[PDB]
Amino acid sequence: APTKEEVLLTEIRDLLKEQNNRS
Amino acid sequence: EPAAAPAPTKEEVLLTEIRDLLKEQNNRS
Amino acid sequence: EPAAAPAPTKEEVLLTEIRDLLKEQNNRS
Amino acid sequence: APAPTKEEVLLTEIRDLLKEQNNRS
Amino acid sequence: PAPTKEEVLLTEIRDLLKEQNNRS
Repeated sequence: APTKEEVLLTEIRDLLKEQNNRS
Repeated sequence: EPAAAPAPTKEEVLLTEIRDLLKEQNNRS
Repeated sequence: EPAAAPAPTKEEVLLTEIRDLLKEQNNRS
Repeated sequence: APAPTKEEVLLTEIRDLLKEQNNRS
Repeated sequence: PAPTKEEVLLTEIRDLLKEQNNRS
């Protein structure tokens, strides 16, 4: 399984992608 | 033999807070 | 006072700074 | 260089995204 | 005592966020 840390970093990456897309 | 569900890493707790802040920021708009 | 934890890792310090910056920006925006 | 860790790859992408934001703001 | 790649990246991320806050 991926680590909790990898999953959280993936979420963070995705949230920043979404910020950049909506700006 | 050690704990099966030990406390998460300090890294994990901080990344959680960072995640929460970015998500809340997004949720404002 | 609460006990002072063992010395934080460089990772922890940087992540805490990042958290602080995001909190600051959320608060003033 | 040796293969990057999964965390390094993600942090690099996060860096890249923030740099893009900086350039675009 | 060389920095780790993780440290190098987190330092840049921190600096970019400081810049964002300053320019906002």
